Amino acid sequence: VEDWDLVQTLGEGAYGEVQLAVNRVTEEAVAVKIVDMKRCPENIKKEICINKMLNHENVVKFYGHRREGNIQYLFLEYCSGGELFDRIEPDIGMPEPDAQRFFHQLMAGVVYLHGIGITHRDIKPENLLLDERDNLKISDFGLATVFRYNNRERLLNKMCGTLPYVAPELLKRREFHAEPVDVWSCGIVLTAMLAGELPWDQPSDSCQEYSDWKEKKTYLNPWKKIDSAPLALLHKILVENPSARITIPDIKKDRWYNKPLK
Ligand SMILES: COc1cc(-c2ccc3c(-c4nc5ccccc5[nH]4)n[nH]c3c2)ccc1O
Repeated sequence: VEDWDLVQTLGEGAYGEVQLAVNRVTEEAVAVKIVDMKRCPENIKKEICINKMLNHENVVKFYGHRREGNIQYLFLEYCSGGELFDRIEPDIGMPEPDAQRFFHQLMAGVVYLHGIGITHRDIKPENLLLDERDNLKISDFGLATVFRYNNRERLLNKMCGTLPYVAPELLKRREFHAEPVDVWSCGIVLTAMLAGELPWDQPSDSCQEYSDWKEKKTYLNPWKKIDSAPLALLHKILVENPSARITIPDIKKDRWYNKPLK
């Protein structure tokens, strides 16, 4: 019951590759991430550490790890649904009720992380997975880190993530709060699900489409495909001042978030 077969590649990233593994006797399917420390022994130990803490229905499950010399194995829940990236149709997105359900489950997963004192740092559709029942789970904690410990919040100074998803403070400030950055990225993921495109390459004032958003020109692409209710929330998430920006408990009170659709 503990010997597996590497059936197929699933995601060939930088650190290595996620492979599908089927057990020979039970037929049990698991996802194994293969990280070679020779071809980083630091940011791999943090991923394992963080994973062992995590237990939640919107987070991809961690089963254990084997060491086999330098080949590190990450035994993780497999999601047969794939990446949410592949459910976004380019230039159109997806039906609004689907977007709302995936956004609820994303919020739930993120409240949980923010609750355990951890921040993901790289929320995007490629890091969001659907299982068999089409429920969304947050995957890839390779950039994740602790921002509260012993009930003391620590500010971040490392720049990381993916540029079209990254919050503007992360470019501007030397130090910043973790949670607002996560919130911002979820709001980009929403734009993605509802329009089928990203609003900008980065939120820098040297980016036209971002300047157009601060100027409230919601008469252009991205925003004119959205719809006034979900757009009203995006107005509260994609705020340049991290302190003014809506928090999660307040996203849960939002008109579109509580509108029946699905
Ligand atoms: C929860 O922590 C992690 C999860 C993953 C991870 C990445 C990908 C998958 C997959 C997966 N299922 C797929 C189906 C189709 C295409 C690609 C897929 N990747 N299932 N489970 C995963 C788990 C990787 C690193 C982590 O630190």
